[PDB]
Amino acid sequence: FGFQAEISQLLDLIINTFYSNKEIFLRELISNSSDALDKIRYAALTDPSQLDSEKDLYIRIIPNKEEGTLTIRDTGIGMTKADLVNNLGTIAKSGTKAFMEALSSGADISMIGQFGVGFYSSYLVAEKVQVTTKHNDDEQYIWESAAGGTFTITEDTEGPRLGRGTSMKLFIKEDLKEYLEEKRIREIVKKHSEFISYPIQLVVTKETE
Ligand SMILES: COc1cccc(-c2cc(Nc3cc(O)cc(O)c3C(=O)N3Cc4ccccc4C3)n(C)n2)c1
Ligand SMILES: [Cl-]
Repeated sequence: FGFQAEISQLLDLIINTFYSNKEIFLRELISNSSDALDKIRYAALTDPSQLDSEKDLYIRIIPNKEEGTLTIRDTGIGMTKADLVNNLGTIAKSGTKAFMEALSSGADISMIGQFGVGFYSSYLVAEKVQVTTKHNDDEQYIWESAAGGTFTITEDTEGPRLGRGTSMKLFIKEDLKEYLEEKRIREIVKKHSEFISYPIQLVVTKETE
């Protein structure tokens, strides 16, 4: 069995209980994006053609107040279906074990990505996440995540093409729409992501009124 319903319920409950500073979700997403960007930058050293699917390496944040969503897209190396399968099965089970053993030992759990389950820190602010990903060696896939969900990985033949990389669309919880506001987003990136050595872009939209 996969146990994704059980694992996502547990992590949703544990993460929201013990991390009262919800804004670190954006630190974990940018840090995962940065890691994936390092991977394609390195692969392109020996094979320049790896960048033919997308020449620019960046992270872009796209709020949408009408949809209630925050989207973080990068042009990193992306994930094959094998990669996403490995994350949903092997990594989720093992990292959950390490995460809550560190919880239970009173260890310092502030850097949650350390345990490989940094993805689920999205649950601090989001009630569901849609993962789109494209790796040079596979097709574009989409997978939906929610606390208790058992959605299947599906070939994305309807969404916009990524070229290469990963796009995380977070459906923001009702009482937390503050994380869709420009000034709040910019504050959070400045505070938690000074170390990042790729461009971080934010899409702002003119208001009417
Ligand atoms: C552990 O349970 C789960 C359950 C479901 C998904 C994941 C999961 C999915 C990723 N992946 C990415 C997340 C992002 O927010 C942004 C990204 O760009 C990626 C990505 O595509 N990466 C490829 C790659 C290659 C080398 C090193 C790092 C990375 C990250 N993570 C880091 N966790 C984990
Ligand atoms: Cl908007």
